[PDB]
Amino acid sequence: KQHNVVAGVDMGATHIRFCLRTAEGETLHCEKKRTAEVIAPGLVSGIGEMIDEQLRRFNARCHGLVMGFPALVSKDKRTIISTPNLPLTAADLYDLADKLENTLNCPVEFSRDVNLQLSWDVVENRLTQQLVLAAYLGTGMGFAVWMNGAPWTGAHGVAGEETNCSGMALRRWYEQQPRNYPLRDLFVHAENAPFVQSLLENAARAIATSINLFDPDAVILGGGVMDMPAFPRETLVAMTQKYLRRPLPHQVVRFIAASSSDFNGAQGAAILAHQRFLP
Amino acid sequence: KQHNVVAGVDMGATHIRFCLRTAEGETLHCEKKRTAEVIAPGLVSGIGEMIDEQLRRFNARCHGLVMGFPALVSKDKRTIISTPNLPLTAADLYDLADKLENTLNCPVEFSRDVNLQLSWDVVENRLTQQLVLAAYLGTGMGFAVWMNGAPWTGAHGVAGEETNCSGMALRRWYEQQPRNYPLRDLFVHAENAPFVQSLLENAARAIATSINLFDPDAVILGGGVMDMPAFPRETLVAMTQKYLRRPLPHQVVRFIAASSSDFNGAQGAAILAHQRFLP
Repeated sequence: KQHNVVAGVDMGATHIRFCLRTAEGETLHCEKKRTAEVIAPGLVSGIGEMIDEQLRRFNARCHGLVMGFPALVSKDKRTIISTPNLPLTAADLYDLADKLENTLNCPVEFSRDVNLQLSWDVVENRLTQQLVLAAYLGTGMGFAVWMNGAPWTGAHGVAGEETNCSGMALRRWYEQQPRNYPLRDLFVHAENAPFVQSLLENAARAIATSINLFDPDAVILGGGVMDMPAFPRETLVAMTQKYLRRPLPHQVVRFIAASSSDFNGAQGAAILAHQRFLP
Repeated sequence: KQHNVVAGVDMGATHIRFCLRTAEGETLHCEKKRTAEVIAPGLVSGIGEMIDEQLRRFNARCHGLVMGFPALVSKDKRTIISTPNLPLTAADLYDLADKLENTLNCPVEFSRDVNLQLSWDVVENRLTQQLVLAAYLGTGMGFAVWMNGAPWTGAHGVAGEETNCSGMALRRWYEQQPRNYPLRDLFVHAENAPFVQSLLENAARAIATSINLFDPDAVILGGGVMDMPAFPRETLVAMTQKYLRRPLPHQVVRFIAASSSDFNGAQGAAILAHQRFLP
């Protein structure tokens, strides 16, 4: 049984997620591999063989690849323009889009990881025709924009770019002295720490600033910091609402909690590949 | 000699500027009237007769009106959604777009005043095909966006919306105690006042925040505060550049000084009317 597919790959420091989506919009396959294993034969050979084994298995023809990176990506989506925190060399990233195209025999585009999460969340929340802003609080504060039916990256591809309002800032505060609880449980025991409340207020000001400037239909809040036990999502939303201009955008902007699931990112990439390289 | 024209009107507290632009892109007429005089017969009758006298004079047919207000304007450009600081009643603004259309026999759109200045500056700087951000420092901090060949207003028309970083903040500081110099000469004598330097740093942070989020090709800096004698434009640009993410957008965003001339706003409105209602 033949299949026409697109490939979605989300590239992490420890794992790589990979999804195959049919022309019909069906998820044909999803897998998670360890990054170290995939790149052992060289990055291009590794990805090429990871994808091609599944194409051969499902008798699939691949019409394109969207690959996610925790890094800045050029306007034309072909060049990684910041050093990603991945176990890859400078040489590996060099001319990667062309090398992947030659090996995979289909177009290849790159995307910043937060656009993949944004795409999953926009499609899942029925927001594809709206102006949507996403704030992803992880190791740093990640912001993304959905506009005109696609992720929006500005003039040079770097739209949506805080030292002390991030996962790194929380880690550095935690590390100041010995704690009776693990870092992952910080919000269970330290939600009311003066420094933690200042971080939440800051994040709130930043989110509210972005909302006042874009005037979106909706705002998706998420990131790895929001997945931590006892993270006060309701307090952050209420803090942000204090700074929204009234009557509009205060009375009309809708707040959505981001989906946090293993394959969302890879699936997001597959959805973007489908839009760009099909129907 | 027949003429096909569009009307551009910029509405101020003291004066109203009015421009007629031909289908051929020629400025046929410009005039400045006192707002009080124009509205003496009622606002609709006043504007209708101000425009119609010139149409009769030039034997002109009007294909549309873009009218500027120091106020928020709805997404569909037909409703003024904040109270403007003009000598008009609530009743005068009510259903104004329809009343003007019936009287003038052409389509009528409204625009926030800063979009008119933005349009003049974008066309004059050959930036119509770029992503352009404008920061207009007047009584308040006004921001505007040019994207996809036109002013961009967000989902609800209020994109681009600081208590102590504005013309009002400078006025209130000036008024704290008697001064040996007039308010208009504040930057000649008080550029280095600790409060004035804090205002400039704040404006810089705000401008830099907007640039980091939109990642524009260019930024137009202006407003009535920048027209004041000795305003340190170079210091503000240098302060803003400290906060721009490097290499991009720091090494590629271009800074432009806004044009400050009597009819720029009315002309901006005429340019928008031409785009919307001609060729």
